[PDB]
Amino acid sequence: TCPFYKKIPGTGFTVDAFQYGVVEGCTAYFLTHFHSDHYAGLSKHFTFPVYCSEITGNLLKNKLHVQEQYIHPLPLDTECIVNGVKVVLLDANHCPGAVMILFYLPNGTVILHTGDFRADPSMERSLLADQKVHMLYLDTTYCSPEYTFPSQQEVIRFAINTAFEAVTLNPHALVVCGTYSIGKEKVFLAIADVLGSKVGMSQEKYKTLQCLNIPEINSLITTDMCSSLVHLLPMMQINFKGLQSHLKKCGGKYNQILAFRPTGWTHSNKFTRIADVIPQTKGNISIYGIPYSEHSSYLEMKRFVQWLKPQKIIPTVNVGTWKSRSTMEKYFREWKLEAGY
Ligand SMILES: c1cnc(Oc2ccc(-c3cc[nH]n3)cc2)nc1
Ligand code: NI
Repeated sequence: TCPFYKKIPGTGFTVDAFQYGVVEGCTAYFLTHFHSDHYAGLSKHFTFPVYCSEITGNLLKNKLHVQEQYIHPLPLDTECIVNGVKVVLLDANHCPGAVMILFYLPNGTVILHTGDFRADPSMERSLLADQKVHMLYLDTTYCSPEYTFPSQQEVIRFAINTAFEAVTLNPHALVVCGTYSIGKEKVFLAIADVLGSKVGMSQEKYKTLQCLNIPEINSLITTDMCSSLVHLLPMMQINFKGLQSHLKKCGGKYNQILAFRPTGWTHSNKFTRIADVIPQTKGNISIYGIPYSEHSSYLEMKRFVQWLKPQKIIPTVNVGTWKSRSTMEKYFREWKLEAGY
């Protein structure tokens, strides 16, 4: 049963709704981005029109084997008519290929669906500036004031400086970075760039990255692990046992591992500054948890919503408990009373 918050009223459209079988009345299925909770259910046997970005379409074709005849990529920042309704895709500042969707309903209502996003002041000078938005379907992942974290730029500065120091002190150190999905590519790319190395990875992860339209990508990644001193591993392997095991496989080329786990928020954020972050260490292995987020902080979310001034907000995350729903509704009312809309 497809829930109300995945349906767009007055249209034949759903958003991120592939796990409910054939949805009654749905003539077009939109996919905001290629993360598994959102694409859940898509396969080579899907036979309805899918609307998405070019990058999401590349991943659908090559990783999930969806047939080409059902993939409808749309350019960004461009008015398009889909099944009689004007739509626009906007960059969501999430992972590669992630979009927000503006729907211009036949009755004059305007709806923004953020998908997953990290709100930024630059969005205040997109096509959103042009008209009133009545309803907002909002990524509320971190909708509580305790959820603080630094800018992406500050976190990358820390990672580059940490890696460069360690490898200049010990040229036989290996750097490892954890991954379990697309997104957060800047972490491993920025480290490899400062060290003058390509990033080594599995054939499966290499395939995924080859779909993302990153400029000059062939100069930056490889499947030849032996040529590279920055390796990507599954997030599950970023622990002392898993890293010990990996070091054994490198044939005495290295004698130290420096590893990074890019999480989102962790309550380490409440006390500590990014500058003061320290690793967990056992022998010749050190692991840094770094707060690299691709979702809005509380303050970023609040600024975006107070600028947009929507008439109604529909959360799309943390919808399952009465406590979560009541907490979010209280913040939305605070924001409205403070700003006067
Ligand atoms: C050397 C090379 N590349 C980087 O970083 C990135 C470059 C491009 C993307 C990207 C994602 C979607 N479109 N472009 C992301 C990260 N850093 C150093
Ligand atoms: Ni996501």
